[PDB]
Amino acid sequence: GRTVVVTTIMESPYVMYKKNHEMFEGNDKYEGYCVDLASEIAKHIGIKYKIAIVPDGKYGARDADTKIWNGMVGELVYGKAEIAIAPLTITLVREEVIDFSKPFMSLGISIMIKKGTPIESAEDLAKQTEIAYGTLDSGSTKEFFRRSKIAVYEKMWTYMRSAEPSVFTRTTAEGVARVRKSKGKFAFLLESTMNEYIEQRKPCDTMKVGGNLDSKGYGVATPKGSSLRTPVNLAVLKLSEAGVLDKLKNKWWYDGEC
Amino acid sequence: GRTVVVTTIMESPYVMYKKNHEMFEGNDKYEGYCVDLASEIAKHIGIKYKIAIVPDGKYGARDADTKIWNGMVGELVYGKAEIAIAPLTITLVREEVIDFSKPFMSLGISIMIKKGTPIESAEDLAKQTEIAYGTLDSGSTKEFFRRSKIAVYEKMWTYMRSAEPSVFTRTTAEGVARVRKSKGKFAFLLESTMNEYIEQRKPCDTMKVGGNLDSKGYGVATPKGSSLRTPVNLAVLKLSEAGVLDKLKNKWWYDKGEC
Ligand SMILES: Cc1onc(O)c1C[C@H](N)C(=O)O
Ligand SMILES: Cc1onc(O)c1C[C@H](N)C(=O)O
Repeated sequence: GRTVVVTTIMESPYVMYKKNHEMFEGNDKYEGYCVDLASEIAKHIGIKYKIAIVPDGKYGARDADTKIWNGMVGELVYGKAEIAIAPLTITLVREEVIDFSKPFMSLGISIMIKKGTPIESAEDLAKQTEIAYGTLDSGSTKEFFRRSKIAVYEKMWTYMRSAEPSVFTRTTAEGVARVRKSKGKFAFLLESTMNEYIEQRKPCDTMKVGGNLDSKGYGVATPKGSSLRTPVNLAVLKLSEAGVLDKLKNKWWYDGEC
Repeated sequence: GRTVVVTTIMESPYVMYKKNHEMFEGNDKYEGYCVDLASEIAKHIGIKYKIAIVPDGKYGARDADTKIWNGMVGELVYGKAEIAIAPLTITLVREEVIDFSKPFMSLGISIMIKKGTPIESAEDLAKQTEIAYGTLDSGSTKEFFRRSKIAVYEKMWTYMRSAEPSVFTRTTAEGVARVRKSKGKFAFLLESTMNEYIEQRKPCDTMKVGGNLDSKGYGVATPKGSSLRTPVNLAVLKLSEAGVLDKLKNKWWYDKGEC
């Protein structure tokens, strides 16, 4: 049939450029967990597809002033893509406007610090003001803190909401770079999958501290009314039960540069 | 509105009889994680309901001979209930015949042994014949071994399917009893949630060994075409993000240090 448009995002090790990607066309320019997942799903449900990187580089939330959805979620809602295959977190606010498959990977919000930083936990962050901390803007992590009725997270939100200059970044890379270049005066709140990948690679100057703040999952997303909803959901469960999801995780998170 | 029939199963600490249960009527006879979850869901989607314990006491599988679904799955498929709220595992074969909400709890298949048993892993079980081992009948754990293409689990399946006496069990309670009564000559394959709960309570003679064999979840189930599907799904995610599922898990699994 038609070539299905798959929206995704540049985020290591989910979607990355190959070395010498310039020598490849279309999908063959990319590699990573979600590139592999797309291939596996497409094989199961029998579709041709084209990876399209989300133009605004965002995951998906409502613009504060217009309320229009941005990022990958927006691409699905407004007709520009037919499937999102990415580290896109399954949340209520998103499930109300798009459909998610059952989860293909588990994660939680976690704390990234530069090695040496005097911080062991969220409580440690919330106590003080010397070390600044923040999250991605326009995503599930920022929403977690704004929503929370837990004392420590409420305190963290009240700080982050009003901090100057902004503690919110547009990409995870931006947050991680800030951690590395701030000499221990910045901690970044990001999902455990990313945190753990990054701490096992050069320059080996960051680490995850404490446990995860919550527990949830990533899912493959389709626009409401899509004929791909059920096929995609069953495909994810098939891959789960055949051990393929586990195999791909071990492949892309394999450790020992550090 | 109507009183919705909720199918569930007696399984501690998801669904248990209250002390002096004969002194209570209807829903008030029960307590547990899934009883609380049922109340929270009904409240968020605005329904009245009646808890009805699954008559055959099974989770649910498609009978090989008759091709008829049993357990809670069957109750939904054949119109005997409208929602299943229980530690029912989300699987491909079940998803083909009923709908599941996003997961409310994570788990994996695990190994239960009697303390002292010389077993530390699935591989240990497989390369050995002295100690027997099996699973529940009529659920996801048995199907896992039946379907596995992994060497170690295939070997385990070939043994179990022909073992004598039969190693398959009716309820987790009976599996746990067989582990306790077999003085170390039986190991029981059950999900981590049950394994961990049982390990921390008297008589404190069992334990989980090794990591989980897989990673999956439980979901709330509804029959295909149900008008309750979406409200149920949104309620589970709302409860999750509100910290309520966390609160319930820590309440019902709280370790009072009996061991
Ligand atoms: C990936 C990642 O890592 N940390 C985050 O906040 C994210 C984005 C998050 N998964 C979202 O869907 O908004
Ligand atoms: C609960 C439980 O604990 N171990 C098991 O195998 C089960 C049953 C399993 N959750 C099912 O849905 O079949």
